[PDB]
Formats: sequence, C-alpha cells, structure tokens
Amino acid sequence: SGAIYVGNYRVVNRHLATHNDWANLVWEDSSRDLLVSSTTAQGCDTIARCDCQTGVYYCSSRRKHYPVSFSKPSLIFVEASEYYPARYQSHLMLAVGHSEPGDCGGILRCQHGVVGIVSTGGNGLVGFADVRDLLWLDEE
Ligand SMILES: COc1cccc(NC(=O)N2CCC[C@H](C(N)=O)C2)c1Cl
Ligand SMILES: [Zn+2]
Repeated sequence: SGAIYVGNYRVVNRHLATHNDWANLVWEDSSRDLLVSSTTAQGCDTIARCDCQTGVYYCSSRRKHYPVSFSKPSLIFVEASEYYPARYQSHLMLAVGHSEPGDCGGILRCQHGVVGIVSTGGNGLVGFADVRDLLWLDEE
C-alpha cells in the first residue's frame, strides 16, 4: 500500500483504489496502473521533473529504503495477476530489487522529488509506474 500526496491530489495504484477514490475521481488509466483522486488537505510531496535513472524506493516487506538504478519509462509485458490479465503495461520502469504484492504504492524518489510508485515485482525485480510526465499534478 501507499500513495503520493501533491497539492489537492492523491496518486494511487489503480488496482488498490478505494470506493472513496472512485467517488472523487480525477483521472485513471488501466494501461499504466494509475488512479488520481481529489483531497481536502494539501499534500507535501513534490513531483520530480527530470530524466534521472537512479533513485531510492521504499520496500514495505523489508521496512527499508533501497538505492536502485532503473530503466526509462516503457511498454513492458506483465504476467497475469489477480488484478489484471497478462498484458503490456505502459510508462513502467524496471530495477533489480525486492518486491512482494503488498509493496505496491511504495515511493521511488531522486534529488528532484517523487519519480513514481511500486506497481509490479517478483523474481528479484521491482517495477515503478512513472508520474514525471503528468505535468497537471503541479497545478489547479
Ligand atoms: C512476490 O512478488 C510477485 C510475484 C508474482 C507477481 C507479482 N505481482 C505483480 O507484479 N503485480 C500484482 C499486482 C498488479 C501488478 C500490475 N501492475 O500488473 C502486477 C509479485 Cl509482486
Ligand atoms: Zn531527478
């Protein structure tokens, strides 16, 4: 579990969105595993606007933040889960690291701010849904 709180927005993995998130929907994209809902309180996270390929992510299954090198946002095949059939997920970045299902929502960050959130994992790999191209998160 986990979310990004920037301005009056809450950014969560679409497969973990609550009824309240769907009832206060701003934007959602199944192909990216993202959903954004509106909030009453202002958040403190800042979104990175950069092309960093190194950062640090939070792993709930180890209570630890790990430094990692990660690939550029791309279209990657993800195996069938209980939330999605086997499909191509877009705007996904891969890194070597520990990840279990419940690790989704963990923040990945660089020197400029929040880069994305854990979305996939498995066999010594961890996937992140990129948010740096969503410029509208910084306004309205
Ligand atoms: C023990 O680690 C494993 C082993 C096998 C599969 C997975 N689960 C995923 O990667 N997810 C599930 C949620 C939905 C994601 C998605 N964005 O499609 C995929 C993990 Cl983390
Ligand atoms: Zn950066």
